[PDB]
Parts: sequence; structure tokens; C-alpha cells
Amino acid sequence: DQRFGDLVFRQLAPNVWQHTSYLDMPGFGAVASNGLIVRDGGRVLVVDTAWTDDQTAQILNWIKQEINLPVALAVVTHAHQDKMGGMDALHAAGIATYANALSNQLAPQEGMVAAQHSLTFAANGWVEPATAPNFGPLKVFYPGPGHTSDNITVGIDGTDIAFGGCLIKDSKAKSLGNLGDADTEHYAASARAFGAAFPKASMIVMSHSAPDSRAAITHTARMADKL
Ligand SMILES: O=c1c(O)c(-c2ccc(O)cc2O)oc2cc(O)cc(O)c12
Ligand SMILES: [Zn+2]
Repeated sequence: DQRFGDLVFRQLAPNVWQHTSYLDMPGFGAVASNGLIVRDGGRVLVVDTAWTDDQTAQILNWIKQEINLPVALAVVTHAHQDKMGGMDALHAAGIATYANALSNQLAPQEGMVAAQHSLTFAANGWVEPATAPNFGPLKVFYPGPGHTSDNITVGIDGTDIAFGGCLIKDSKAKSLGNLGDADTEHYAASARAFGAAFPKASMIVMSHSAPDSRAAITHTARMADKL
């Protein structure tokens, strides 16, 4: 793990890096949010933002420092403070923001900035290619209602890595986390939908825990099975 100011960066794969932003909550401690940075040739693709615009700006600084390549687009998993905190930062940097059509609608409701582009999914939950242009190895998939009704997942094509966001937890998770705007009925199905979408993905990266194995998916499903 390499520390860059207030954020931590860890290389998972040669072209796939993980970022961890920490938010100090008075009386609770430092909360951590993970994200993914993928290098597709001569362009950079970012998955999810940090807690704040400042922290997200640091990520862009790191990308320019190490990779030294421009970010093509940035896609978030859902309209939440732990994932869409640096939307304005990307807009200021001139980066195309991609988000679920529902997320863009929920953004002004959760008190966040909506993305410039909206993603639409089919009946099976797969993203419409028309709304996902020049995504490269970013295969977006909508598992359904889980942590939220707008939560989505992203798979890194060409590799065995998949981003579960905040929908999926680790194999040693004792809690599902925030279940406020979550669905306790379809959660058990959505967790499995993600696993069925990316069965060749062994590296399951989440936003609140280190990259686990496929056991994390089944664990989340089993925990949601009792919801
Ligand atoms: O995923 C969240 C989370 O784990 C948490 C979280 C924080 C503290 C805690 O004890 C448990 C949590 O799930 O923070 C969030 C705050 C948000 O506004 C939206 C979120 O999706 C989260
Ligand atoms: Zn959330």
C-alpha cells in the first residue's frame, strides 16, 4: 500500500490500481472507500469517486503523477456520499461522468451532483451499448435492488477482476452496512446476479473492504438470504 497524502493507493494488477479515501467522522473515526483505476492503452478509466471533491482531485493528481495519462471517463456505482463525493472535481477536470439513469435522478435527492451522462440497462440488467460508448474493458452490469435501487457493478474485461461496489461485502463481513435505502427482499438475488454475471472473476473488489475472492459474493448472498 502506497500512501499519497490522505489517500492510499494499492496496485492490484499491472493496469488496475485501487484507491482508498478516508473520511474522518468526529466520534466515529476514519471511514474508508475504495475505487478502481484502469489503464486502457493511453487513456485512464476511473470507477467511482472519493468522499470529497478534494480527495478525488488527489486521485487525478496521482494518475497524472504516476500514469501521466488523461482520464477518458469516470463511472460511479450509485448516487451515495461514499461514491459520488467528487463529481464536481471530475467536471472541473473535464472528465465525462457516467452514472445510472436512476443515480442521476437520485443525485439531487441525496445532495450530490448528477453525472453528465446517463446509463440505461436492459431487462436482464446488462448495460445498453448505446449509453456506454468508448468504455473499453469496462463492462457495467445492473444486478438489481440491493444496497440501493440504483446500485450497479462493473467488470474489468480482459482480466478476472470485478467491482462489487457497496453491494457486495467481504467473506468475513459481520454486517451488510447501511441498509437504509436498501432492499431486504431482492438483495439475496442481486448479490447472486453479480456473481452470475462475472463467474470468471476471482478478484472481487468492494468499496469498504480489501479485494476478496468469490467467497465474498456467496457470503453477501447468504447474509442477504436472512434479510
Ligand atoms: O456504504 C456506506 C457505508 O458503508 C457507510 C457506513 C458508515 C458507517 C457505518 O458504521 C456503516 C456504514 O455502512 O457510509 C455510507 C454513507 C453514505 O451516505 C452512503 C453509503 O453507501 C455509505
Ligand atoms: Zn451507498
